[PDB]
Amino acid sequence: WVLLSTVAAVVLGITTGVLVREHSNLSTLEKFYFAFPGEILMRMLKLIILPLIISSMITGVAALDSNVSGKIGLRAVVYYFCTTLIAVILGIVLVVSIKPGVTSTVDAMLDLIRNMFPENLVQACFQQYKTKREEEYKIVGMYSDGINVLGLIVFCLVFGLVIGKMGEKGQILVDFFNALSDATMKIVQIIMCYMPLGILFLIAGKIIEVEDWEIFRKLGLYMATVLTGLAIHSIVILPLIYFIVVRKNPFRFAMGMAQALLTALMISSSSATLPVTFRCAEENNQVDKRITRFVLPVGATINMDGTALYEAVAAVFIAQLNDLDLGIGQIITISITATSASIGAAGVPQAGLVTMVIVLSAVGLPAEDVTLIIAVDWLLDRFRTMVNVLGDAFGTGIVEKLSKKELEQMD
Amino acid sequence: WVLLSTVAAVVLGITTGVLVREHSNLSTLEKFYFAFPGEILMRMLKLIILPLIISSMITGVAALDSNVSGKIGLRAVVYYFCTTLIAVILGIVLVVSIKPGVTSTVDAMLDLIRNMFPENLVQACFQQYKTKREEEYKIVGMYSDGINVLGLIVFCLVFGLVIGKMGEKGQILVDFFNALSDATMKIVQIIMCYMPLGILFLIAGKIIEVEDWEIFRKLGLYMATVLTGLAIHSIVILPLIYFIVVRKNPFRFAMGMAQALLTALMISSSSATLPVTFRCAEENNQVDKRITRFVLPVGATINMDGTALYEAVAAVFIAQLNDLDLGIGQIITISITATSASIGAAGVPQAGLVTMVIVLSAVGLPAEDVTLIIAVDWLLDRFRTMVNVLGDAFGTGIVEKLSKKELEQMD
Amino acid sequence: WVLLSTVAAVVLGITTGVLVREHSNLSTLEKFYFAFPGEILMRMLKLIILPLIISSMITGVAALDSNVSGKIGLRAVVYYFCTTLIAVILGIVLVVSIKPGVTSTVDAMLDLIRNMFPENLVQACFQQYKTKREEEYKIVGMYSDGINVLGLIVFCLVFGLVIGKMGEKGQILVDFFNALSDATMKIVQIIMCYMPLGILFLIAGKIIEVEDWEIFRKLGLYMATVLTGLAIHSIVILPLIYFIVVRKNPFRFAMGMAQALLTALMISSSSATLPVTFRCAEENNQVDKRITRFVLPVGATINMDGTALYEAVAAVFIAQLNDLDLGIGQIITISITATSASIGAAGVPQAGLVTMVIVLSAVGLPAEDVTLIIAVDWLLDRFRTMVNVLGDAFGTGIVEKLSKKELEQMD
Repeated sequence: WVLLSTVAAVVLGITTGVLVREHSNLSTLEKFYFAFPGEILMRMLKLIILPLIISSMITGVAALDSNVSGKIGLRAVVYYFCTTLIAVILGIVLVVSIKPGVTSTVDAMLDLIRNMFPENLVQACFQQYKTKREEEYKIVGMYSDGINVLGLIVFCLVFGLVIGKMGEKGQILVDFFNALSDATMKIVQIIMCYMPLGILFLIAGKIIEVEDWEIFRKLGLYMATVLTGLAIHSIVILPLIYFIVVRKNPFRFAMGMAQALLTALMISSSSATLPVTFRCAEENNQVDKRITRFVLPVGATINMDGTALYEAVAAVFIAQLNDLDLGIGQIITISITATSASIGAAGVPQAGLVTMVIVLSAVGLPAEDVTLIIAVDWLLDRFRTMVNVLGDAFGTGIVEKLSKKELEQMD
Repeated sequence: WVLLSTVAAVVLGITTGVLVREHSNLSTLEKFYFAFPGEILMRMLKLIILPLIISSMITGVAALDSNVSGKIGLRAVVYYFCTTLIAVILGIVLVVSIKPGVTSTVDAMLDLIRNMFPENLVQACFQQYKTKREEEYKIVGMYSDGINVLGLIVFCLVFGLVIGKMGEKGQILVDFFNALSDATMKIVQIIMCYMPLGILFLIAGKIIEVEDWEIFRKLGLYMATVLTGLAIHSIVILPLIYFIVVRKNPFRFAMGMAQALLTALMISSSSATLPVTFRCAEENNQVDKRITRFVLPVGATINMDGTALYEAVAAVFIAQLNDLDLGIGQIITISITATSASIGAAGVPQAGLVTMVIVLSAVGLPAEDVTLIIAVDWLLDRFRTMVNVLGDAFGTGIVEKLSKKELEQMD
Repeated sequence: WVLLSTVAAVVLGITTGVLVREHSNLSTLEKFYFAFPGEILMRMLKLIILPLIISSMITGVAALDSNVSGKIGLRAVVYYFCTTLIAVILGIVLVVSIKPGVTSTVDAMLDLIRNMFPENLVQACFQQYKTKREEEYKIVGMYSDGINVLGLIVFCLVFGLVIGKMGEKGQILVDFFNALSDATMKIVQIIMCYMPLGILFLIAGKIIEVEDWEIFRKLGLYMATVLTGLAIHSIVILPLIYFIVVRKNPFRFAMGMAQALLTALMISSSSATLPVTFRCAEENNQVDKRITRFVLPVGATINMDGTALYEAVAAVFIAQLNDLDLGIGQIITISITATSASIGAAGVPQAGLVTMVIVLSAVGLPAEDVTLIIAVDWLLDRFRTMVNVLGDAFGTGIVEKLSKKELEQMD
């Protein structure tokens, strides 16, 4: 339904945007009031990212302290983090080399570490430390505005780790933030019911302001960057990581998953294709049932390889749409926030847009340009879910070869 | 006791204010140090409105999710909201037409909706978005200071609704905020024990600074606006709402409540007159015992019709005392905050002053002028409680006629 | 271990600081990057003082509501507060008269009370009210930056008192903040494992910038102020307070504790010397076993007389190192924050440095000068623990004479 009511928001936002621009004449003021229902959506999204980051980081890290089954549980979590970090790095490199959207460096890397450890937890919810080399030179910090996403991710990772080790003493803190993450995931679902009304007026506000045909050549080159990144990650990278640790011809392993990949296109949900990819791994690729019963359940909500690469591409595409280049201190902030968005969205396909707003707010990019991401998101969301279950599929074969001593011992 | 120790604070603040002004000569500096124990009270009141709004909204809305008994529970809650909204609108119209205290408009209505959905939850506790049309014109927001009461009311209404539907999963969040609202209601009682000392020095600071006899003609016209509003609401409005839905001569229904209205004057508590207005509805007006056992218990702490009208009049009277006119974007902010002050004070007659500070802080009005409200509050508090139980009395007759099919089915 | 790895941080910070200054030449920029691992430690310390103050005040005050055993429980708590307030006053007077580190007043005392009751709880976490007499004069407040430690101590004392009286209703709030104080005490232990790396680069940053031999004459006069204060408090004050209430020759009582004082030097922990000072009070000074089983357990984590005097001296020594004099409104802020640091560190010897940062942040002093406190802290920490157990030892003799009717009644 939500795909059908977002495609309807884009089509009726384009039809409104061309029957208003060609049949009327608005000033700079009426074009601001026309895009007002989308401005309300853009601050309903920013409203919810502060309890979403806090609750999902504390609960997701404290859940991983309880889900790790010794060495099989640790090798699957380690594998999910490297492939996500490789898909983000592949997404960063591809969008910087191609550059769709176009036409000191040591004080930016030290501002990265100063923002991971803020001087106050309450100011981290709305302010960021920025430093400035000036005057044989001095260095001055300012504490500019915008939510410090790195300071809240690092604190809630350390806080969520501590409560997991406390056990009985901290069970009221685990239970508090579990109910807090279930509550804000239901508010995110309320905002996503308003979202087709907001995307309609915010797409139509963009169609009024264009005079060129160059914004659509940039959106076509943005889709050809995500689809290039999803093709390099699924054919060149993820078969190679299989072949480094399992010398067993990774393309025969991928053809054995062919029934699970095609149903990842029709349903377009990585968690709703679980009972097909469970049997399609064991009946065909002869993987152990003990590894499959852990890797595929925790992997369908943690291993998001296609989503991480797409968010990395889309945030730098917005930062090239608005004429910036981000340096390097903002590129690492993309690469941490897009990687930690696996935990920061607690296994929900609804939160694909709001994790986009977390990545854009971690740098300071305009969140109103996310409608150009949403207007072509329905085309690419099918192919992200195919890569999200392929990294889960290749994880059952990789963790099994690494844990061959745990399968002669568990019997 | 608390009425006797507030009337003593006003009389000993007037006696101090005329033995200091006529027998001494203070500068602008000693008149500021003289009103210092009242300045401490004015920031002890503002200190507590942030955990009071948050905890009472989350618990009051999550309680209404559990108290609604199908259609009888929904018709009583719907009736309590319309009469409160009518008494506020009647209070706004009367204080604007009479004007006691005297002698763009589209960017103010859109600032109302921008403040209902703030961009950050932590900045909503101390900052408000204001917009500015400038330059063929542009529009700039600024995020000025002062607590965003609408953003916290709307979020905690949506948050309190979500936890009520979660049930077992969110029971730790219901239990957390229940204990948080019981804790801050005990801190409000501690501040109200300091309040006679603070009102003494803050009344006496006003008596020093007057040179006219015009501030008392404005306070007399303020009491003649509340008492006019309580007379129109109890004779013209609330009998008419009975006659629209129950064609049964509403003044005979009101004479049947005459024993409950007179004991609402002596005790001056709408919750402490319950066991008299229970029997006086059934023994006289022949109302069903099944409707009375729900409408009157939840109505004595929710249906506050005389309090809502009085707060609406008093906040615009302060906004006419200090020379303003509020436009229309601040008048709707009165009409939401005074209406939601039924839930925002969890059934306590102590919190009549602090809900006044919530309404004055929702706009940005000076909270130090609440002593002119307090100095005549003991005269009018008797008549507010009579209207607060008359809307409860008329609610048993209205909900019974609307729910005639639920009384042939429940047997 | 932690003493051995901090003495190693000071020695290797002095050896680095003299092989860099004499063998190289840095600009103003490379001297800032050299002290960068210590700058990260200085904002990891400030990060944790906000959940440490809040959780330890709410839990420590709500624990004292449950630990008081009538009159024996009240006399021990009252005795712990006066001796701590006397040792702070003795520390303030000695550092002002000697002045190691060298070479309106009514608007500062009213700013003290305005900051105890802030206008907002969220702004109290990062802002402080300061007032300004200007223009026959007016008075203007500004709300400058820096965390309001007095507003959070006073609120969490009133909040922690209310939850203790609520009992069953507020048991979820006691259980929430107990787990929150156990969680942030484990994060403080993580920061103290980074602390030898941070102190190394922050000591070495000071050795580069000196050209004189005058900073070491000030550090020697700072140790001769703490050791003078610990000698006056343990020989002149605490024997006198014994002799006022117990006419039993206080030096014979102190010689009876000689086995407990010497093991307070070797172990250097006031809580780890409990099973020696239990028997050494009863076997020698013939104190009752009913008073000893309460006074010494709650006193080893509350009665910190040597720590309170040392923090009072060290904060004014930093405020004389950086050329200030603090007036009197900042001296009372030292005397409240150093006194309440008994509750604000929940019985942990790790938190001696972070309570130093709380006292320096309560005024607004530079926290980077705490390395001169740390570099000589290992010399003085042995003698603070001897005074911390001597006030506990003298407390068993004082509370017993005050409670002679409770020991003829309890049998």
